[PDB]
Amino acid sequence: SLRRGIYHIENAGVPSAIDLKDGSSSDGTPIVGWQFTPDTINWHQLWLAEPIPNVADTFTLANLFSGTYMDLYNGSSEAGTAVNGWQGTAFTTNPHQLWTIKKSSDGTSYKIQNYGSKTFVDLVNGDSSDGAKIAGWTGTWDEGNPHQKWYFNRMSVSSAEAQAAIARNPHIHGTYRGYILDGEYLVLPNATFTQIWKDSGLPGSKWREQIYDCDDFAIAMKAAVGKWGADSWKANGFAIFCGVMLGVNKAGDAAHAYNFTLTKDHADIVFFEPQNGGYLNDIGYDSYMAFY
Amino acid sequence: SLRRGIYHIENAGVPSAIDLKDGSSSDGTPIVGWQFTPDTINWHQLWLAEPIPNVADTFTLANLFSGTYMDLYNGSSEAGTAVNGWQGTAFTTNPHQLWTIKKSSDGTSYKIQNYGSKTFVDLVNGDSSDGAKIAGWTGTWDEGNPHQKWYFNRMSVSSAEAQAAIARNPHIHGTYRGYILDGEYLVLPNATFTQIWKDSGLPGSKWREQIYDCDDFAIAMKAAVGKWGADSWKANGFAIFCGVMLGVNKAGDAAHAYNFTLTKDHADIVFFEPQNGGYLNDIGYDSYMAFY
Ligand SMILES: C[C@@H]1O[C@@H](O[C@@H]2[C@@H](O[C@H]3O[C@H](CO)[C@H](O)[C@H](O)[C@H]3O)[C@@H](O)[C@@H](CO)O[C@@H]2O)[C@@H](O)[C@H](O)[C@@H]1O
Ligand SMILES: C[C@@H]1O[C@@H](O[C@@H]2[C@@H](O[C@H]3O[C@H](CO)[C@H](O)[C@H](O)[C@H]3O)[C@@H](O)[C@@H](CO)O[C@@H]2O)[C@@H](O)[C@H](O)[C@@H]1O
Ligand SMILES: C[C@@H]1O[C@@H](O[C@@H]2[C@@H](O[C@H]3O[C@H](CO)[C@H](O)[C@H](O)[C@H]3O)[C@@H](O)[C@@H](CO)O[C@@H]2O)[C@@H](O)[C@H](O)[C@@H]1O
Ligand SMILES: C[C@@H]1O[C@@H](O[C@@H]2[C@@H](O[C@H]3O[C@H](CO)[C@H](O)[C@H](O)[C@H]3O)[C@@H](O)[C@@H](CO)O[C@@H]2O)[C@@H](O)[C@H](O)[C@@H]1O
Ligand SMILES: C[C@@H]1O[C@@H](O[C@@H]2[C@@H](O[C@H]3O[C@H](CO)[C@H](O)[C@H](O)[C@H]3O)[C@@H](O)[C@@H](CO)O[C@H]2O)[C@@H](O)[C@H](O)[C@@H]1O
Ligand SMILES: C[C@@H]1O[C@@H](O[C@@H]2[C@@H](O[C@H]3O[C@H](CO)[C@H](O)[C@H](O)[C@H]3O)[C@@H](O)[C@@H](CO)O[C@H]2O)[C@@H](O)[C@H](O)[C@@H]1O
Ligand SMILES: *[C@@H](C(=O)O)[C@H](O)C(=O)N[C@@H](CC(C)C)C(=O)NCCCCNC(N)=[NH2+]
Ligand SMILES: *[C@@H](C(=O)O)[C@H](O)C(=O)N[C@@H](CC(C)C)C(=O)NCCCCNC(N)=[NH2+]
Ligand SMILES: [Ca+2]
Ligand SMILES: [Ca+2]
Ligand SMILES: [Ca+2]
Ligand SMILES: [Ca+2]
Ligand SMILES: [Ca+2]
Ligand SMILES: [Ca+2]
Ligand code: NA
Ligand code: NA
Repeated sequence: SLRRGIYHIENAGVPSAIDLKDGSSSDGTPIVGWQFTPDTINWHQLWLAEPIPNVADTFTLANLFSGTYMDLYNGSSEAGTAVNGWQGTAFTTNPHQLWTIKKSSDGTSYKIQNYGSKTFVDLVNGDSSDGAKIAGWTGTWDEGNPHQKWYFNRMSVSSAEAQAAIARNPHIHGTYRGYILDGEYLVLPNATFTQIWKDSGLPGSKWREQIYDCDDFAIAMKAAVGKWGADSWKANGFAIFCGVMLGVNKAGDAAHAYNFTLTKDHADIVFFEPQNGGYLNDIGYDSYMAFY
Repeated sequence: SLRRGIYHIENAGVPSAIDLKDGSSSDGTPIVGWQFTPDTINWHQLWLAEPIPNVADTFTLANLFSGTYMDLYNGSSEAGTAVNGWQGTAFTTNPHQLWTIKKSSDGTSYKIQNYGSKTFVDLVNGDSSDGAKIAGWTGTWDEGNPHQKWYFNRMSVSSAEAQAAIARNPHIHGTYRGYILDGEYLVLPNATFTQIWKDSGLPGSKWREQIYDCDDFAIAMKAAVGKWGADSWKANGFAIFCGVMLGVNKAGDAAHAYNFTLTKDHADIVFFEPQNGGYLNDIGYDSYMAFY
């Protein structure tokens, strides 16, 4: 079954993502196909899938930027029915906003079925142009039609997935303890992680003994990413990934505070030095504590 | 022996503190007696005592605001010699800036002797008016003269002292682990702690599930206090006290993130709720983790 999380949803036949037009929170804003740039935040194209309790394989889909919900207009089962953003809530009983999402007959892409209409999210005519209509349409679970197939490319990790990534790192001290703060995390491309660092004022901050030293840079980076998350997204129910670590060197005679992020594949961590913006597979310290 | 730390230094005969006039970093700025307000940050009246290695009871005294050093002008042993702020470093060999500080014959106040001249810091004539001259003067270690006696009222804690304060709290979980970031900490009056919170923007921040929830408020408060410390003080070698805690309720079914500070007596901690500015002796959670 599809996991709770944040997805970039890409048509299987042409490289168009599901896009809430202009990111607008107005009710009735069209959801359209649109091109995308890999390894970026695609600002209007991220969707938080919230599973519904006791309704197998069925979800709301909140646009991360607008906080509004994928909605089949008036629930109609007519082919060509509008799919728009619309105000709602994560666990609504409104069928217009409830979507049964299960694997297609290719085993990798998914179909997206409205729970009330039983019709499917369809890139009309397989049109690849920017702004192409997405509609509800008649269909079947098993058929090959690529207009109705969608790759759910996962952009978040659970806390357990983050924990796993840490656990297979080679630079973890024997005394390590991790402290988990949230449940579901948007993983940032390094280009975005870097941007937040640049915009934080940290690049200009001078190292000063105790009063503005490693711990202060690492905590300030984590607070900057937290502030960015809230200021940037209107949906709730997830956090932004940015860890702090405390580590000790191999000799046991120096310790350091720094940050960490995750690889593009979500399988491994990467250290970040908030005093200079560098990313390192080996920062020269084994982590004895992390919070994230 | 006097401990490394930050002191407000108050004459024993009249309630005048040792004040670097206007907080000025100019070389030759006079150090004067001046009235003070208890339970405030007295901005021009805080002094960081750095012990010198292998020189018993002898220190530099850096003004916390200016980062300049108490200096006996040209080292003269003449009575009436100026005592001024002057550029220097924490472990200088310049005797003009080195001060042997030991208890007076009352056992509670201290005398402050220049290491090169062997003369003593003296509030001339015991003058209580704002701006009264402080000079080097002839004297003895044992005599009663209040012009040369000074109470060193300690405004910082060591990390070990902070640890002790935590350890005697009644609201510490059996699994608690603390992570110590710095060595010496300025303890803020709650009036100042509050000010930093108000100025941080946190009072206006809305609680939002995961994206701006308890952990984000607590971390943002700690980062605000860190930023305030660096922006406010020019001396190095100390930090500002502001902890983060993670805690669990008595039933074991709810957890929360918050901050903590220390009492005026430095003996106990006080919890702070960064979502509303409240101070509480009991926040309803036992801490299982802290960093500070
Ligand atoms: C059958 C109809 O269902 C609800 O109205 C839906 C709309 O529902 C959503 O928006 C309205 C405001 O327009 C409201 O906030 C509601 O809680 C939310 O779920 C929406 O799905 C539109 C477009 O497809 O269709 C309906 O107008 C409900 O509010 C109505 O009273 C009525 O029961
Ligand atoms: C090229 C074309 O592709 C398929 O038709 C799709 C449509 O497919 C869906 O709707 C049709 C009815 O119009 C039918 O219910 C089918 O099972 C269902 O998948 C639909 O995707 C539209 C809009 O994008 O485009 C095409 O018309 C195929 O069934 C046609 O025979 C034909 O090969
Ligand atoms: C004997 C004299 O000692 C030093 O000069 C001191 C001053 O020392 C402090 O300030 C100077 C700059 O004015 C410099 O930065 C130095 O490192 C610092 O310790 C100061 O104590 C004044 C006032 O009492 O007296 C002397 O001018 C040294 O720089 C001189 O070359 C010379 O050795
Ligand atoms: C009222 C006055 O108090 C004392 O004299 C202080 C001075 O005391 C210090 O300097 C004198 C020499 O002038 C002497 O060396 C003494 O041992 C030493 O403490 C000094 O504090 C000045 C400036 O503030 O004020 C007074 O003159 C006392 O010795 C006097 O006899 C007299 O009672
Ligand atoms: C916020 C905004 O994002 C970008 O424009 C979006 C646009 O973004 C997608 O399409 C562009 C090309 O038009 C690129 O492929 C991006 O990588 C995609 O993410 C769409 O989402 C449309 C329709 O909703 O809205 C635009 O605002 C970017 O071009 C803007 O400069 C800006 O950063
Ligand atoms: C930064 C500045 O601090 C205060 O003025 C200082 C002054 O502060 C002391 O004396 C005042 C009365 O003049 C109060 O008792 C304070 O509680 C003391 O800390 C002195 O340090 C003088 C001489 O260096 O400089 C002034 O700037 C305050 O009155 C100002 O408004 C301001 O906040
Ligand atoms: C880091 C820097 O600015 O380079 C700065 O030296 C610092 O604070 N170092 C601390 C450790 C960090 C907070 C992790 C430090 O060296 N502390 C002394 C020992 C305590 C940490 N080590 C262990 N294992 N407890
Ligand atoms: C706190 C709030 O905004 O009220 C928010 O619920 C939160 O993040 N709670 C977390 C705990 C904090 C990070 C301390 C939470 O409840 N986590 C679930 C359990 C993990 C924490 N408990 C223990 N002991 N590990
Ligand atoms: Ca057909
Ligand atoms: Ca949380
Ligand atoms: Ca620090
Ligand atoms: Ca005398
Ligand atoms: Ca430190
Ligand atoms: Ca959070
Ligand atoms: Na730097
Ligand atoms: Na509030």
